[PDB]
Amino acid sequence: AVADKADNAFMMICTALVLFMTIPGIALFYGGLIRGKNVLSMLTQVTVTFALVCILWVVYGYSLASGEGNNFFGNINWLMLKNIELTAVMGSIYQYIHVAFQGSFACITVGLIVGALAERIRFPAVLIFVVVWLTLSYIPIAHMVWGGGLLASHGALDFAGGTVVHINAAIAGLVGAYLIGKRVGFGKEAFKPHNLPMVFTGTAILYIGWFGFNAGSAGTANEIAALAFVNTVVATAAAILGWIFGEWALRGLPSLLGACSGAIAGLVGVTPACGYIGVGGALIIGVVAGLAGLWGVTMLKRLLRVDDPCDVFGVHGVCGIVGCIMTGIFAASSLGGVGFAEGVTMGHQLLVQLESIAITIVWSGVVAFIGYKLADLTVGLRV
Amino acid sequence: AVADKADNAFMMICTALVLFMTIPGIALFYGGLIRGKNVLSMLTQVTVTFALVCILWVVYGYSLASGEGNNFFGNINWLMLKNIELTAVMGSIYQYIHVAFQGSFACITVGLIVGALAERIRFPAVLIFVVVWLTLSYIPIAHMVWGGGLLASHGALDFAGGTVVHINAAIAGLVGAYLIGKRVGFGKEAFKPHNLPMVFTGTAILYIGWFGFNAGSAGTANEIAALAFVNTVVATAAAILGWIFGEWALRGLPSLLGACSGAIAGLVGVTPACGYIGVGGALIIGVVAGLAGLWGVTMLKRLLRVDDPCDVFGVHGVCGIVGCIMTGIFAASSLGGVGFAEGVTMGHQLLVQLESIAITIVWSGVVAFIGYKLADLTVGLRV
Amino acid sequence: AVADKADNAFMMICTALVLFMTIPGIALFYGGLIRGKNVLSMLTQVTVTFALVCILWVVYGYSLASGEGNNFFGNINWLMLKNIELTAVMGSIYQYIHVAFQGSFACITVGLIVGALAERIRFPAVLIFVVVWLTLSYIPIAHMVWGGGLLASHGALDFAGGTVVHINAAIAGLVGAYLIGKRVGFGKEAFKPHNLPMVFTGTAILYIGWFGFNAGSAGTANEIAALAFVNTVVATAAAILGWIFGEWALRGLPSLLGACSGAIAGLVGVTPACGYIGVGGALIIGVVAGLAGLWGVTMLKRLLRVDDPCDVFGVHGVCGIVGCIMTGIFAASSLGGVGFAEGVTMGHQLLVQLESIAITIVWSGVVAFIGYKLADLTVGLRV
Repeated sequence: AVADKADNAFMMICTALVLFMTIPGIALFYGGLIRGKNVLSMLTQVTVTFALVCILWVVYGYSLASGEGNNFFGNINWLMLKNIELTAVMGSIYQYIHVAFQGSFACITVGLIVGALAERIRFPAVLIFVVVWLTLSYIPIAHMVWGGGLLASHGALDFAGGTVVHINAAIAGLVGAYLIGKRVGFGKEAFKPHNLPMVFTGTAILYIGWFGFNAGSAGTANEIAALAFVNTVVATAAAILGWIFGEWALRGLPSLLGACSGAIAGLVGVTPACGYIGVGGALIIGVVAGLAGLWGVTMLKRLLRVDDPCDVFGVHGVCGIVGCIMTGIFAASSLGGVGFAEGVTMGHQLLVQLESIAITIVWSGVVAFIGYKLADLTVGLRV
Repeated sequence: AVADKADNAFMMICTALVLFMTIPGIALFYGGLIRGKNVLSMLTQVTVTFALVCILWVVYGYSLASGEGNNFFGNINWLMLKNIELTAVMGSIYQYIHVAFQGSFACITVGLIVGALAERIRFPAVLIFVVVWLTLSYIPIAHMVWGGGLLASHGALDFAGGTVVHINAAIAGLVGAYLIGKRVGFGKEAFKPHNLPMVFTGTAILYIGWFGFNAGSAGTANEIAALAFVNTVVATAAAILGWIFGEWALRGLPSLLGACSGAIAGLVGVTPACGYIGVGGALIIGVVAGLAGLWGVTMLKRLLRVDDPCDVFGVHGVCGIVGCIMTGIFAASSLGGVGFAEGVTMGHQLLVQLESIAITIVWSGVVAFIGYKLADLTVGLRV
Repeated sequence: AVADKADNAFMMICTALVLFMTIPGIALFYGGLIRGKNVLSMLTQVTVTFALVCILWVVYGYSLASGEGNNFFGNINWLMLKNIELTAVMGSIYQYIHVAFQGSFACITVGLIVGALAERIRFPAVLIFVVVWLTLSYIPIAHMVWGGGLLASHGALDFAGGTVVHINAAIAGLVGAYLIGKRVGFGKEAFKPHNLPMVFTGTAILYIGWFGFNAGSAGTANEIAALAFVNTVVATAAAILGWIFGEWALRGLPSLLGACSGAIAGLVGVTPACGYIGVGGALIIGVVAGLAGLWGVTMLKRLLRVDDPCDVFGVHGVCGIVGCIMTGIFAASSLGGVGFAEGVTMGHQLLVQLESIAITIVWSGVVAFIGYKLADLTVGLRV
C-alpha cells in the first residue's frame, strides 16, 4: 500500500517511547527495588540483554514473529530483514517502522524478566535464557497473537500485549524466581525506602512510554490510538486510586510503592483492553486491576515473605490476567466497547480470553523452564 | 470536521510530553527541593492527586471546562465523555485527544501545588483540596480562558496557560504556604546541594515536556506550533541567562538552582506568549522573566527567610504575571508578534491581560482558601 | 514549498528528543562520571552554555550555518531569523522547525564538550570558549556539511553529524583536556561505581533522544527516517555487544560502564551512516564501533592513566571517525546501502570521508585551541 507520513511519524515516536520503557524505564524501576550491591549488575544485564534482543529481533525474531507461516510461528524469509524493500508498507506505515515497534515490545518484555532476576542469575546464564525464551516463547506467542497465529485466529482480544508481554514475562519471571533462590541479607528484608524515588522515576518513565506502547498498537494516529491513549490515562489513574484505597483500608496508610504498583497494575490491566473498551470500562478495569494487583503481591509476600523485585511479576501476571479477561467483557458496545468480532458473544469471547491466558501461561512456563535448565546445565544459573 | 492524522499524532505525543511534566517531572523537581524525610510522602501525594485529577477530568472536568455553557463553566453533557463519538473532531484532531491534552494541563497544574505543599499537608487533606480547587478554580478558569468563557470573550491572550496553569497554581500554592506552617529543622534552612541534581533532572523533564505543553497548545503541527516551539527554546535560554546574570551580579556567582529557576521562569513567562510573539519578543520576555523570577524568589526569601519548595510559586506567579502582561505587548506585529484581535490596540490588550491576571489571582486565591479550610475543618490540614 | 504537517509533527518531536539529549541526557551522563564535588558546577555550566548556544543559534548561528554563502559559512540575512516568514518551508517542514532542529544539534555538541570539561574550567572561561568554538568551528563545519558548504560539495556522507557533532566535539574536548590539567584526588582514580546508575540513566536518555537525532535528520517521517531509526537500534545494540564482548575477553567480565560506552559508541558510529546503510551494515558498523571505542578509551587510559570524563571524547572521536569511514563503505547497494552519488565509487567516497574527517579534526582543533587560549588570556582557564 502507501505509507501515511503521519502514521510513520506517530509510530516511530511510539517506538521510541516503548524503547524508553526498557532503557531506562524498567532498569530504574528495578534499580530502586534491588539492593545497591546488585544494581550495577542488573543494569548491565538489562542493557546487554536489551542489545541482544534488538539483534535477535532483526536477525530472525521479526521474520518468525510477523512473517506468515502457521499458527505458532512465521517464516525465515525476512532474516536480517531480507526481501523487505525500504518502501514496503505494513498497514499504513513503512514496514521498517513496524519492525522496530514490534522489536521494542520484545525488548520491554525481556526487560521485565531480566530486571527482576538479574541480581540472582549469572550473566552468561541470562544470555542463554533470553535467547531460548525469546526465540521459543516470545516469538511464537507474538506470532500467535499479532502474527495471525493461533490466538488471533480464535479472535483473542489483546490490543497491546496483555498476553504477549505481561503474562508471558510474568510467568517466565515467576518460574525463574521459583528455580533460582536468593539469599536475603539481614536488614534487607524490605525494599529500601531511600531508593524508592528511583522506583517512582522508573514507574513514571514506564507510564510515559506506555502511551507509545498502548496507543502505538493502533498502528496509526487514528481514533483508536486516541481511545487507547485516553484509556491508558484513565485505567492507570483508576488503578493507582484502587490500589491506594485497598492499601489504605488494609494498612491504614498509602505508600509510594503502592501508588507506583497501582500505576503499573492499571497499565498492565488496560494493555490488552485499551483499544477495545470505553473510558468507563477503562476506569473499572483500572480499579479492579489495582485491587487485584494489591491482592497479587500480598499473596506473593505470603510465599516469599520478603520484599523482592520478583513481586513485580505478581502485578504483571495477575493484572495481565485480569485485564485479558476483562477485555472479553468491556469490549462489548453495551459497555461502550468497540464490539466483538463476527458471531461472537461475550460468553464466547471470555472463553477465548481464558484460552489465550491458559496457553500463554503454559507455553511461557515450559519454555522458561527449559531456558533456565539449559542455562543451568551449561554455565550454571544462580550466582 | 475531519481529523488530520498528523495533528492527531502531534497532539497525542504532546499530551504524553505534558503528562511527562508531572510524572516524573514536577515530582523530581520538588523531590530535590524537599528534605529526604518527606520526599516519599510528596511523591505519593503527587502520584495519587495526579490519578485523582485524571479521573475527575474524564468524569466531569472536561465537560465543565470545555463544554459550552456560560462565562465561568461549561456543562455536564460530557460526563465520563458521554455523547462524544470516538470519531468526533475538535479542531483538527479527535476530541478524545483534546480531552487527554487538556487533562494533562490540569495534572501539571495540580502537580505544581501538591509537589510543593505535600510535605506539610495531611494526605487526606490534599485530596479534599484537589477536588475543591480543581472543580472550582481550575475548571472555571480553564473554561474562562480556553472554553470560550469570560476571559476568552474579552480577548485575553494566553496561548498555553499563563493564567490557567501558572498564576492559578502559584496563588493556590502561596495561600497554602500562608495557611499551612512548616517546621524547618536545624541545618535544613537551605536546599541540600547533594539533592540539586534531582532538581536539575526535574527541570530538564519539565523543559522537554513543556514543548508539548507550549507547541501542543497550537492544537496542530502547524507554523504556530513551530513558532511556539522556537519561542520556548529562546525564552527558556534567555531566562536562564537573565537569571544567571542577575544572580552573578547579585551574588558574584551563578548557581545550579539559579540556572534551573531561570529555565522555569522563561518557560512560565513565554507560556502565555509563545504562539503570539516573535523570537525577538521571546528573548526579551525570557530575559525579563528570568530577572523577574530572581526578584520574586528574593522577595519570598525575605518573608520565609528559608529555602522552601514553595519558593517555586514565586517564579510561577511572578513570571506568570510578567509573561501574561508582556504578551499584551509583544503580540504586536510591530514587534514581530501575530497581532491583536479586531479593533484591539496594545493599550486595550494590556488592560485585558491585567484583568485576566487579576481575576485569576482572586478566583484561585478564594477557591484555594475555601479548599484549605474545608480540608482543615474536615480532616485537618497541617501534618 | 508546502509544509507537510506529518513532517512538521515528526521534526518538532525529534527536536524535542535531541534537546532531551543535552537536557538532561548529557548532564546526567557526565554527572555520573565526575566527582560529586564538581557535579553541581558541571550541571550549571551545561545548563548555561546550553542556554547560550540556543541564543547564539537564533541570533546568527542558524543564518551562518544554513544560510547560503560560500564553502565555509552562510550569511547574516537571517539574524534573529529576520526575513523568515513563519510559513516559510525548508524541505517539507516549516523553516522555524528546521531552525530548532538544527539548533538542538549545536546544543548537544557543545554539551558533549562542556559536560566533560566543566569541572576543570572556570565558568566565565567556558562561556568564552563556547562563543568562539560555536561561532568558528561548529557553525562553519555545520555549514560545510549541512549548509551546502565544502564537504557537502565534495559529496561527504554524514547523515546526522559524525563530523559536525562527534568528531568536532571530540577534538575540541581532547584539546581542552590537553590544555587544561586536572588534579585527581586520592581514591578518585576510578569512576565511582555508586554513581554509575546516573551514567546509565544519561546513556539511556541520549539513546532515546538519539532517535530524534538520527531519524529526524531525514527531515521527514519517510522511509529514510524509518531506516535511520532501525539502524540506530541495531548499531547501538551491536556496539553494546561488541564492546561487552571485547571487554569480556579483555577483562573477564562485562561492566555497566562498558555496556553504556558500547551503546554510545554504536550511536556515534551509526550517526553518519544511519540513513545511507542497510541493517546489515548497521550491525557491522555497530560491532566495529564498539570494539573501536573500547580500543580508544583503552589508549586514552594509557595516557591519562585515570578514569576521566574526557574519556568520552575517545569514544566520540574514534567511533565518530570509524563511523564516517564505514559510511563510505556500507552506503554501497552491494552492501544494502542507499548508493553513492553520481559517478562516485566506494574508493572515491572513502577518500572524501577521510578528507571530511581530516578537515573537521584540524578545523575544530585549531578553533578550540584558539578558543581556550582566548579564554585563558582573558579570564583564565583552569579553575
